[PDB]
Amino acid sequence: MRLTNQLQYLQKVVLKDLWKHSFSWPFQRPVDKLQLPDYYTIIKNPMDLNTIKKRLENKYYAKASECIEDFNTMFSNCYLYNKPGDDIVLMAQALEKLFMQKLSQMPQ
Repeated sequence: MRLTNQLQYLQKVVLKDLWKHSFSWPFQRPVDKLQLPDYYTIIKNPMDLNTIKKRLENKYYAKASECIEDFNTMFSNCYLYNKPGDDIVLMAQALEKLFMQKLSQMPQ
């Protein structure tokens, strides 16, 4: 179709941009007038931006590709266990477009 640089771009640029986006709150913990069904929709995804942020702070990833797998896990779980029209899905989709744009610009 260098490891420190990749991981540093993922932390300081990619994650930063998602973290600060206005739709990232369903993908963060804690969740801060939310209805209870919607609270469950958010928290039933076992991957979130917090987990990725901590792994990046604590040198958890041996490869940048392992970081990308966590991101995939997060988006994938959203799409799998919610319906295509759902708010959480459309929000995940906008974050995912931002993620893929920024990933595309990562130095190679």
